[PDB]
Amino acid sequence: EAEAEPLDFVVATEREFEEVLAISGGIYGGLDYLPSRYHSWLRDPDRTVVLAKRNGGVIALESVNVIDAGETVLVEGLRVAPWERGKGVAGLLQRFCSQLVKRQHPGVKVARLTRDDQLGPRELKKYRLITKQGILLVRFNASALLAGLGARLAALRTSGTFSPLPTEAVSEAGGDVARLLLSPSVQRDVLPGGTIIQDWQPYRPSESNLRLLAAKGLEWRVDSRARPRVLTLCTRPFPIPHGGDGTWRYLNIDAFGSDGAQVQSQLLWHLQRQAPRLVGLNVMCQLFLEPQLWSQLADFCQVGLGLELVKGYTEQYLLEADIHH
Ligand SMILES: N[C@@H](Cc1c[nH]c[nH+]1)C(=O)O
Ligand SMILES: [Cl-]
Repeated sequence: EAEAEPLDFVVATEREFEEVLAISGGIYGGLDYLPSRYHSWLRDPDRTVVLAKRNGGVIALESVNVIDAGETVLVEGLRVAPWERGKGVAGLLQRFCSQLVKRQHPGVKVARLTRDDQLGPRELKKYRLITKQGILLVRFNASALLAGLGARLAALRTSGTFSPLPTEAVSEAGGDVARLLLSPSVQRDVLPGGTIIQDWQPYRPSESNLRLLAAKGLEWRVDSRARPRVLTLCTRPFPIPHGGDGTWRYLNIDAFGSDGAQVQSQLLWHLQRQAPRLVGLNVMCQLFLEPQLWSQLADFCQVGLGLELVKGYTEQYLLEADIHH
């Protein structure tokens, strides 16, 4: 039997927040950002959050955000209510949103997205792979980490097993971020596929996008400002639904470059910076890094820092498709 009422595509408002939550159960195994981010999305000037409704009720959501100085649309948050899946809803929503973008933003040349599910024949046919990072997901209690870290490092030092390497400060206000990310050799030799990936969101390394990043409260670290080889980027932690008790936060660290020892030392630096703010809370900490460094960093986290690995190796794919007419 056909559905009694047709699909309607509308721009999201704060009124649908509770309805959007109701369709989002179980997404990303509890690491879903949208509960914490929905209200900020509605304020973003280049973003349109589209809801698919049937008979007045929300059944799907997609966000399109124009970035890269008008040349790219980033697709985020695609979701269909569990009870509406497998019927083509996501496909219809994607088509409405692509038509909307082409209508309102003729300058947009490509669509981009990130994902971590295995790529099948279909994906490789429709999308170009710009780059990929390995994904390392660990969990810890922030207070327990802080209470034990001193003794942990001290034993690692006296054992001759690990000592933190020197790292260098990166100030956005001071202009360090721009000097690094606008350097063509950093873009070629450090950034994955020449791209900034920040909490799953890809940006071409441009002054326009640096203004967007500057507003997010990010923390950066580098091995050497004069001779950059490893650059790391920590996104401010935010609440996630995991566990259902409100105590969990998601801490995203993107690591760019090939020197595993510096990824280790910079990871430690970010943990020492961020964990004091997370006292009393539980942390899903997800590190994105060059794939050939994953095993080194997984051992460092589990053996070195006593952190608990949440899942095995997976990959973050940055995918791109041309816009067509
Ligand atoms: N395309 C996904 C990327 C992602 C974030 N977290 C997990 N996956 C989204 O925007 O929701
Ligand atoms: Cl994967």
